[PDB]
Amino acid sequence: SNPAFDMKQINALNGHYQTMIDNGDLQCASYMMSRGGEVFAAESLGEFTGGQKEKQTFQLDTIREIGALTKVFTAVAVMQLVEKGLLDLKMPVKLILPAFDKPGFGEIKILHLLTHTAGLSFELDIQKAEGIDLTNEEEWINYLVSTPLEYGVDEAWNYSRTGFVILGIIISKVTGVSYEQYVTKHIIEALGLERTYFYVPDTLKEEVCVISEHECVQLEKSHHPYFPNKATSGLYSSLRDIWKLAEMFRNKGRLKDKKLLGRKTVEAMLRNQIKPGLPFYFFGAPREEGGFGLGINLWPAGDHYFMTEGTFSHLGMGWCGMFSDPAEDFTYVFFTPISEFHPHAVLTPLNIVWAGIELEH
Ligand SMILES: CC(=O)NCCSC(=O)CCC(=O)O
Repeated sequence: SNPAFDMKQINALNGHYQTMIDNGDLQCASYMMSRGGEVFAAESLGEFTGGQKEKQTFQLDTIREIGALTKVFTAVAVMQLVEKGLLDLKMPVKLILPAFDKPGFGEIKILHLLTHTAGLSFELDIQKAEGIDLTNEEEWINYLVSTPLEYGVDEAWNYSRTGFVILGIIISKVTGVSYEQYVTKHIIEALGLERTYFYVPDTLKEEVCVISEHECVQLEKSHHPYFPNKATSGLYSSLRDIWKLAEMFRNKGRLKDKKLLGRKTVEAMLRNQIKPGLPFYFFGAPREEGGFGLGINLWPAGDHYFMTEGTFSHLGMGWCGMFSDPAEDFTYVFFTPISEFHPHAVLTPLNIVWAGIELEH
């Protein structure tokens, strides 16, 4: 075995996905895994439909929205601006966005937004914004700072989509271009992603995986339905492109001749940035404590999980995910389109994949 992987776990992995597709849980599924930067196993299963067209075959290069995985693109963009000297992680947000110059918001720093410790709630409610344009940058900011904060800074890890929308606004301010234009040129094109778009062109729109009508409606829209940018969600991508992003991190910023970050910067992003003893919250409910870097998740890893300590990851509704084990030079990315979450459908295959890892040779 050149990649040193027990290929019977591939059969167990395919059968696990194929069982849920035959039971009606999943419509389709796809994955891709690599050892030492070389993909040795990749499969696509099932069919998809948005409820109108007939069923199309799910493919390995099928484009699909990655949801919260867009946050990793935003994190790279922020850390690039730090490498250039235009941003600092300890910068108070009120320095760039003077609307934050008020009690509570005045102590929110860029480090707090990257690590979900800025005290912001999960999201802004849109029913109270009647009369104001939620997708306007100037309007959305004033409505945010007119809403009370959940906690003060450094009080708890609270996953917030609002936090990364602000980062996309800060990126737009210090660069002179929009967040979408910056990420497209300095990340998407600089890394060589061939099937990654903030907005899918018309000629490729028929090859986008959609499992609901509201996914097809959003497919033809030119802006996020209620955010001034797409820094928290809204990126369409493929398995190979998500695999390239994970491999860029495992190689500490390089993908052969493509360089996105410095070696020392990625080492900072993969370090635990949360104060000890802080409580964790995801969607109001408590969560199990875990490491978290500069926009990168260091949990789950170790403990009862098979993933080695130091494995970094990030999930996204869809569902989707990328998992990279630096100790094993191993990477696993997957697409599991489903309208909600279920760990048996999303996180159980992690036990199957890592149980096949043999000693690298
Ligand atoms: C940090 C953690 O535990 N889960 C984050 C991935 S869940 C997701 O997709 C949130 C919805 C979104 O912002 O698109």
